[PDB]
Amino acid sequence: RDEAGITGTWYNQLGSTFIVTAGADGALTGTYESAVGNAESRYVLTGRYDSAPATDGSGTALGWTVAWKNNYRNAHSATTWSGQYVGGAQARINTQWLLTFGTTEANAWASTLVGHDTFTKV
Amino acid sequence: RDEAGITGTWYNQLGSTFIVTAGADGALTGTYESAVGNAESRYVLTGRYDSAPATDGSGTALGWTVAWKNNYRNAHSATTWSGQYVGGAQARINTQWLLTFGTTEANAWASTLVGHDTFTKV
Amino acid sequence: RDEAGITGTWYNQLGSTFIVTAGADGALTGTYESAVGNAESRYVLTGRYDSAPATDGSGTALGWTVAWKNNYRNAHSATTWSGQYVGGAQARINTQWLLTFGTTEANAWASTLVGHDTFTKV
Amino acid sequence: RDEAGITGTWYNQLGSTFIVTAGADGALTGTYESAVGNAESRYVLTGRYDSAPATDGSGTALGWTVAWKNNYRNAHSATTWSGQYVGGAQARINTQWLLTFGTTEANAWASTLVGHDTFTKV
Repeated sequence: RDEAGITGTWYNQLGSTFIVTAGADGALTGTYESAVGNAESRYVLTGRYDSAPATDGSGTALGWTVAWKNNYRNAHSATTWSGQYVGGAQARINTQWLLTFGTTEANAWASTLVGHDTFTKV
Repeated sequence: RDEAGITGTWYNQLGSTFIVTAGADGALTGTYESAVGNAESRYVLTGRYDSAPATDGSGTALGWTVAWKNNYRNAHSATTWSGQYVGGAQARINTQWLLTFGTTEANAWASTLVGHDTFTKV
Repeated sequence: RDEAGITGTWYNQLGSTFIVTAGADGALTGTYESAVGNAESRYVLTGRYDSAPATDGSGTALGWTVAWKNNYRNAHSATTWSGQYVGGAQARINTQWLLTFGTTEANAWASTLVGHDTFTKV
Repeated sequence: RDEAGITGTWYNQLGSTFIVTAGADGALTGTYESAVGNAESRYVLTGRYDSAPATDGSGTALGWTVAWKNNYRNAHSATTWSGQYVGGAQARINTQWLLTFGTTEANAWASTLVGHDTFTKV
């Protein structure tokens, strides 16, 4: 239902770029490029979305993951975003995210950052 | 590096079952079956992991997503887990998760649950 | 240091109102009135802030809690906000929050909502 | 209702110590000593709890904050815990927490850690 609405290039408030294709079957595949952190260039992402969302004005739930390893750098971390796609003139993906770093067991208390990203098509 | 350690069947403290294959390239693919919530049977999951983790005793960062739609039910929601794989006699995936429900804009404040799951091989 | 900057009336993006006094000693006391949810009128809040923050342009860490019981209603829940005060012409408190509901042990997986609020003086 | 159950000394899985008094009116006051992180000795805490919880076996919602400044150290951070008290032979406070560090605006994306603590009386 939102396959066409989701597919494409999105940008967040940090200036990061998310390029995604939504599959008819609920798949999300693409690339992510972060404007911040221990990252450079594009990184693979994968995820899932609700391909048959409610028809009552609700958003479409979705999520995706990036492991922060590519040919340039390995940040020994992974971020997951969970959120919803809200269609309309000013389409948005509103997300919250969890960034986990690989740690030793003694530091595991301090292993996960939490934040929020809002993506637009502009 | 942890491709063999991750691949297989894992169980969390709720009695949910995660069946995953880790790809050499950082992919995670599989199925999830929740012991709780608006769910039945298996659901597709996808995700990513750090395929070249630090060699200093750190865990391996990873994450994955499930959209809660399959042939039996559609919960109009998606969960992402972010965490790390810790190998050894008692291997564990320690995760935190974010479950987003599709909502209207007025209810979007209340759209995301947060929790934590710990997965073992037993 | 930010005692005067914090003290006063703040409003978030939902239209909620936070009225706080910051003590020289790091205390926060006041009242919260939510524009949404199972709430009416004002509720007690308490919290803490860093009364000697870094002088390098960093924000001032702070947090506070509301238990959602007052003389009108009891929502059997509590929210904590964690964030930072950023002073300047357009002062802001940027927060993330965790709302826990009282649950049975079987439902405890689904006991905590996560979100984010941004408070301004206007 | 749980004023007597909450009041006292609690310990988490890291070996941290939380000493709290619960007031009839919903207040929590006390001290926290962390076994980990940029902390030493005791730090003031304050918080709130549901003083009239549901009678159907549900837990009692509660939260509290610590700003990580005392006479020994100032970590320019604050943690909030949100959770519930579950009474009975093996009483527990099950919490999730948000730790915010003071940051510059450029680093604010990376300002908040998320975790979970479970407190017992032993």
